[PDB]
Amino acid sequence: HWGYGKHNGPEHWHKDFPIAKGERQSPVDIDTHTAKYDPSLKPLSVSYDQATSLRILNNGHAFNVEFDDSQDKAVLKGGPLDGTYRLIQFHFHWGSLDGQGSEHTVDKKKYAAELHLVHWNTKYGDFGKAVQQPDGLAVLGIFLKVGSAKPGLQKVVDVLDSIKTKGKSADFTNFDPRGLLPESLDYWTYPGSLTTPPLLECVTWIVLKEPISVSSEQVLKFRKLNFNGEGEPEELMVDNWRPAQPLKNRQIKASFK
Ligand SMILES: NS(=O)(=O)c1c(F)c(F)c(S(=O)(=O)CCO)c(N[C@H]2CCc3ccccc32)c1F
Ligand SMILES: [Zn+2]
Repeated sequence: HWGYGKHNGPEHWHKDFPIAKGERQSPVDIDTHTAKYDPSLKPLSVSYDQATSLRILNNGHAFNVEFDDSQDKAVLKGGPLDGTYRLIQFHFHWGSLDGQGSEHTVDKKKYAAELHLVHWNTKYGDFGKAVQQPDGLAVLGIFLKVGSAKPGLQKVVDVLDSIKTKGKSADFTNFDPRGLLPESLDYWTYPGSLTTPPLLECVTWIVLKEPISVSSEQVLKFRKLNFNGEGEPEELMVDNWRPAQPLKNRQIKASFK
């Protein structure tokens, strides 16, 4: 039932998914002054050179760029992590207006969008098993601001008209997710959850400090997507973000400053 509206948006999710009110929900506001610098946090190791993009899909909430996760080809490690985590997909959350769209906030600042690169811990063998574990996933979150175009994003932007509506897919090979990363890998980290139902508390969040820049034209193409399926009334895919949730008993750690 769930989605992003008055009637079925984030404030309703708890009725189907009670953990929505749990102890380690995401996203959160990142209070930069109160984040704890941890000298012992390692640099993040992002090894995406063998990544094998396969397909891009409109799942009716967002669009997902999928990877072959049947071998260690695109992996995240280091940082605050203790194992190796394989990239399964990325997606974005974005707004109706440039002034909103991110899930995490930084000193209450909203960004225009937020990229989630989703990885699962190889010690659990597959994504479905990993989501049942408290250290099953590592999600790398990257903020988007509007300004100069991100040229590594354009291949995603240009395919979107082929996946306008829920359930559409398109071959999407040879997409290189290194083109979506900012210069710095400095990050904040905390234990949290998936930000969409089922809201499972299985995620080590790693949120990069440095946003990427995308153009107004790029984010405008995200907003032409539709949450409905073909042959239904148009509902633009905008404002597909969950607001910040209570931090409760958590400390956000910083790799820097
Ligand atoms: N926004 S988020 O970063 O916290 C995030 C989620 F919120 C979320 F719910 C899921 S899910 O359980 O797999 C959805 C399956 O039904 C994923 N995981 C991925 C991998 C599989 C998949 C399929 C569809 C949509 C997202 C995901 C997720 F990355
Ligand atoms: Zn997400």
